[PDB]
Amino acid sequence: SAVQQKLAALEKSSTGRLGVALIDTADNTQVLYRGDERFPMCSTSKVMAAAAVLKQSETQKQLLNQPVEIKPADLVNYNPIAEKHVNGTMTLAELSAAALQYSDNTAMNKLIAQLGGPGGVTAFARAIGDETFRLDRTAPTLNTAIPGDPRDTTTPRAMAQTLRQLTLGHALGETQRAQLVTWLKGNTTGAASIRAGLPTSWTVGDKTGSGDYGTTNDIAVIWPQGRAPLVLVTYFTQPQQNAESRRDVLASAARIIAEGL
Ligand SMILES: *C(=O)[C@@H](NC(=O)/C(=N\OC(C)(C)C(=O)O)c1csc(N)n1)[C@@H]1N=C(C(=O)O)C(=C)CS1
Repeated sequence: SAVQQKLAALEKSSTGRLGVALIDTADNTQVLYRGDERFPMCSTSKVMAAAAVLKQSETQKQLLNQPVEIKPADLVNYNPIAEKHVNGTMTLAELSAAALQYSDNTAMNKLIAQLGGPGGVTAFARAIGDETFRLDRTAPTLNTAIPGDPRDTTTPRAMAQTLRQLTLGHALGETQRAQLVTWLKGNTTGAASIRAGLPTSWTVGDKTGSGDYGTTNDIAVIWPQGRAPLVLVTYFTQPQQNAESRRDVLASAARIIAEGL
């Protein structure tokens, strides 16, 4: 397709490896670029952990209101919210919001721990039919993004399908699904990524990620005007370990999609 050709041109010009999956829910068509290759998720994996905790809350009724102690040993590399509550508590709802909306890595580790470790996050993915996602490490090391390493990876196609099931489909109960969508719409870290390639009148929920190798990721549910919602995954990684982040490349991928489909 013409969109695939433009994504290939974008990838070649940008000097990296680009993975894109678009689902258009108006007609369930899919546009993929390297859609079945594995990419490091980086912090985009926080969506799966938050969703798995919401799933737990369907049977543990007010689990989201439970206080969780934040201890010094919990702090990692980037903890903009949790660092204000060390030797205190945050609820699981507060940890989920911090993880999703600020990409707080300590908050993510509390979610992972609440699920029984990275294997528990992966088990949730399997339970909703995602056979591709794998979470193998906690924060911060899940973001190393070393080429050739299959840990903490998924494919664009699998992640787009899962994000659709979580936000638009039936993987979560109605209250939980609404809560996930509210959290994603409130993300603070995505203004330069997929959102920057879309008209400002469209509504977006997204979760970013970044890591070594200039890895720059974003996954989004988009509610345009005038048409049904879209699900878009954009993953990008580069050959040099200390390559600079390219959020603008993701914005350009989103613009190609939003103009071409
Ligand atoms: C999610 O992807 C998280 N990423 C990281 O913790 C790591 N790096 O983030 C960047 C911004 C690239 C950094 O230079 O520190 C990381 C862990 S281990 C390793 N070798 N790199 C958080 N989420 C993002 C995001 O893109 O949403 C951030 C900007 C903060 S960290």
